[PDB]
Amino acid sequence: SWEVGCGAPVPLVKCDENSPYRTITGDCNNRRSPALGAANRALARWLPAEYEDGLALPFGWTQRKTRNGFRVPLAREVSNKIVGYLDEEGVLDQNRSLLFMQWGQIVDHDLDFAPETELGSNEHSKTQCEEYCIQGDNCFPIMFPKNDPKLKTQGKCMPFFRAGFVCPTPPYQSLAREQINAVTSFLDASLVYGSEPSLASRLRNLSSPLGLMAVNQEAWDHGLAYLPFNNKKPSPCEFINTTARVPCFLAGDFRASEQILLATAHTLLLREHNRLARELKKLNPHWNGEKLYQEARKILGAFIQIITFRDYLPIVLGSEMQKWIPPYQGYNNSVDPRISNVFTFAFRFGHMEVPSTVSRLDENYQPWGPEAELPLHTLFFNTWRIIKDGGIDPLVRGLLAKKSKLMNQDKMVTSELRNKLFQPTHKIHGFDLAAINLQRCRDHGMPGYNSWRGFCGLSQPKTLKGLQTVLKNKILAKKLMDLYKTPDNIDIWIGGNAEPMVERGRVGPLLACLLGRQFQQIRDGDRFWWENPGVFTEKQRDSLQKVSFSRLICDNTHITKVPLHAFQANNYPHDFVDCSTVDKLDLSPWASREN
Ligand code: HEM
Ligand SMILES: *[C@@H]1O[C@H](CO)[C@@H](O)[C@H](O)[C@H]1NC(C)=O
Ligand SMILES: *[C@@H]1O[C@H](CO)[C@@H](O)[C@H](O)[C@H]1NC(C)=O
Ligand SMILES: *[C@@H]1O[C@H](CO)[C@@H](O)[C@H](O)[C@H]1NC(C)=O
Ligand SMILES: *[C@@H]1O[C@H](CO)[C@@H](O)[C@H](O)[C@H]1NC(C)=O
Ligand SMILES: [Ca+2]
Ligand SMILES: [K+]
Ligand code: NA
Ligand SMILES: [Zn+2]
Repeated sequence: SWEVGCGAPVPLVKCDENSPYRTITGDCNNRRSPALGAANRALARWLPAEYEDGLALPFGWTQRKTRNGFRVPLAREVSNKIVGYLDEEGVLDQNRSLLFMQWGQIVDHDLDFAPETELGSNEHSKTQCEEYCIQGDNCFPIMFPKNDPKLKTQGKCMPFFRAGFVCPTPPYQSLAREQINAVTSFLDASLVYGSEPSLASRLRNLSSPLGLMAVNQEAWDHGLAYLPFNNKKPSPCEFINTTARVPCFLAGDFRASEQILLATAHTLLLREHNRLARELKKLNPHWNGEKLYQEARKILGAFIQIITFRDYLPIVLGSEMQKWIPPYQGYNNSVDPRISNVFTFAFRFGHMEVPSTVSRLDENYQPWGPEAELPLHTLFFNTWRIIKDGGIDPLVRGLLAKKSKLMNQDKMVTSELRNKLFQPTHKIHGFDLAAINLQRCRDHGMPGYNSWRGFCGLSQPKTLKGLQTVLKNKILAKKLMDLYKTPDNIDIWIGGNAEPMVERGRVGPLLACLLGRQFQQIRDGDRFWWENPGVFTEKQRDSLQKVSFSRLICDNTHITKVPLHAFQANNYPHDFVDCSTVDKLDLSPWASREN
């Protein structure tokens, strides 16, 4: 009995099936299978779930149960031994801007979101978790190892809740636990517009028939727009500075205010849509609000698609790009468009690219005022620094002129993320992304490094010397063997990220294959892919080939000087050019006449 008969929490629609627009939910994209790619279903399983007890208990849950005859090291112990470092000197990517980093997280937020088990919407179960570090039900807390400096400062654990899983009420049969993807698997600017119909509506401007997105009515950035405020309380964005009392933004994606450079990007995108909608009203003043909304949403979609595949992926994948994503050959409805559970871990390589500080720059790209450079940790759930301290332009110049942190085998994830992450529920700049990422791998039934190495047709090291040969790093392989005893057991997040980077890319071989395959499928199985004939006209497509991120900024800021290639490393003024020399989106080909 093969079962496609579980996935409770979803909106149940009938498919127009001849509409020229994507659904919000991702439904109806695959006609033969309407729900493939849709939000609020299981992640795809590229390999079966590996659970302590075959069903649902993560490896590391039962302090007695081995993985392959070895105990699994504490998540915080792996973090401490291997992923931490002290010296931020020489850590920075010499040929990737902070924009490289920042686009990573935007693409990721469009593709996949695996929400923490709610249950508690005001709860004593969050008390039993945080204050009493009691493992049970959805509380799967990250216990501090011995010697841990947080032992003395915070308590015995970081609280951690398990990911949401399909059928909060299964089908009563007997299957492994499968995590939900709450966003649309397609690259469709869901993170701007929503993946759930009702939010997608609340985001829109329905007071006018101009198909705009809703903008803030209390604050402006020198005429340009801010996102509406998430008026839901209590606000983690109010909590980090109760004097300021500036809430988090409301976006197509829950996570839009997690950090100020993410909030900025979400601001840029919403602006381009209102701009797209406005230019489309001039050309076609007879178009209704819906047509306007959908036609811009359709362009904004292709924009993300173009930038991801043309500018970003080749510089992540390097020499492996062509091997995994050859020249497109048209919509293949036999291709699974769904994001894999393993992918949602493969893409977290972005965490080794976030640096320790963010900078605001003046119009000369010099330090904007006295507090120009800030530690990253001050900027989680920080909306007040935009709204009450310079707008988004000073942060955007930082995106162009500053660099991403390079992944380093000795310097993996900066202390701003490893020791001082803020979480929206909790009250302390005191959490560990690296430790969470590893707790999450086990939460989600991830098979091990050698499983995935094997899945990618790569050699699977079993000994010290083997692993030393794969990582080209005697010490790093040693620390791993001492923690995990067998490469077999190495959790996939540290596994893949521990590999040295392929020629001309910023991930190693196993990551390049996991990411390469996924992006290949997000393209080929997308009936609304921009290069898919009939989706756009041949001319609209000639038009779209000319978009850049440089332009998006030029049209949606008061920034005048930008680089051509916004993703490589750019120094001012040598690498900057006036906006007037940057190609525009010619919207002439979207003019629709009844004569
Ligand atoms: C704060 C955080 C960031 C920067 C300051 C940051 C950055 C990235 C980049 C650059 C990514 C990709 C290139 C990326 C991907 C994914 N992240 Fe991550 N990220 C920050 C904070 C978080 C937090 C918090 C989480 C949740 C961790 C948890 O398990 O609860 C997080 C996750 C992810 C993620 C998984 C998405 C999913 O499908 O659930 C990425 C693919 N990031 N981040
Ligand atoms: C930076 O990388 C880009 C990627 O396209 C490449 O073309 C450029 O030559 C590189 N510049 C360097 C290493 O300075
Ligand atoms: C909606 O559009 C109108 C007309 O363009 C504008 O004046 C108004 O402020 C908008 N409302 C919101 C909440 O964006
Ligand atoms: C809070 O915001 C005010 C201005 O609103 C600022 O002067 C002060 O430094 C901020 N406090 C913190 C804790 O960041
Ligand atoms: C489409 O995908 C299927 C299933 O993976 C594959 O076997 C087939 O060759 C593809 N068809 C074409 C014409 O590319
Ligand atoms: Ca999406
Ligand atoms: K998987
Ligand atoms: Na995220
Ligand atoms: Zn201005």
